[PDB]
Amino acid sequence: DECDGAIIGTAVKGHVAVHSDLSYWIESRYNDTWKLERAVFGEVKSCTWPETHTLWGDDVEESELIIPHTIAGPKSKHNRREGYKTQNQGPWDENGIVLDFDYCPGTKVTITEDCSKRGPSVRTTTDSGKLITDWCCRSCSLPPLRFRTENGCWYGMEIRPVMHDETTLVRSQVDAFK
Amino acid sequence: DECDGAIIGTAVKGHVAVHSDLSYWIESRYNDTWKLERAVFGEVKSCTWPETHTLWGDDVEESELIIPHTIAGPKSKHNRREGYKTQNQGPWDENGIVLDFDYCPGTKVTITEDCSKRGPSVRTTTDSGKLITDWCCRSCSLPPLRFRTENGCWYGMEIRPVMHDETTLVRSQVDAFK
Repeated sequence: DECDGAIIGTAVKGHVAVHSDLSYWIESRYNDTWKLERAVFGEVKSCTWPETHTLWGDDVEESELIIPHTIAGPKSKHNRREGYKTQNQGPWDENGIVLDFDYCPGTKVTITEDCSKRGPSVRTTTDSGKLITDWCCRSCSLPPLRFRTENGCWYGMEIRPVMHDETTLVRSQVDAFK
Repeated sequence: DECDGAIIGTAVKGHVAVHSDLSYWIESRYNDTWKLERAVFGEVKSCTWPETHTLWGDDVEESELIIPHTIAGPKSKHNRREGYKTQNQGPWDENGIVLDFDYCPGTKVTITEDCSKRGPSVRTTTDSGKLITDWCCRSCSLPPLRFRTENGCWYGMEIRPVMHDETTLVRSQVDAFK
């Protein structure tokens, strides 16, 4: 069950590339390497993005694909960022999501092996609304992988909160690999 | 110069409607009335949304159209919210914008005629990064018209900041009617 290809536009012109359809707009850009810049989502859908409308699809590790292939993430090397594996436990259950690489307001991220492994995405505001200001990751690149939803700012799976008192965490309840 | 219609999908099914193309996803919804809910933008473009792909286009005041018609805002009564006129001075010069109706984090809006008229959109963080916490509007509906861009949270033209000390304001430098 491929996503319908009649309604897909994919283009690269020099050093910007877009994979787009009626709900997704996925931009990658070349600085020194090619990398995923930002992605905008009307609504998340479960289908497979057709190879006919996929740039740079030779020899693709699906684990490297930031937007999971099960939710119409293109099976493209444009869909990558150094230091991040597929974000299957992002906050995908929301609507109107933006994915980019930038700090959540008020937060700070440190690259250090004194950090827990990948988990579900965590929102930057506690269950009662307090800001979690410090974050870490084992080997993720900066600036950090960011999701914005209507209700909050969330980090990629790699990036874990740093807490020193008892805190309730809001975490993505969904998995794109079910 | 109409936007290309080959690449447009517009549908309404019961009480949800979407106007969509390769960069825009515009959702309206019926609760008691029909109103614009949210809109997601890969990139802003200057063209006219064709009537062939426009619901509820009989007898339309272009001043009521939240997304200006000059930037491919559909000329549709779905593209409306009570208490708001067209947002021609929104922060349209950014990329990956989301428009919805919700409070900017940490802010509060009061409906009162002790308030200045419509102006350019104002970001909620001052030029040096301080949060402007209080806002007002003459006759706008709540929850308030919100833009989110990469860099900040912005309010609709109707909604003005409330300040009691000297402050530098970041304001949209663009006009969709040039």
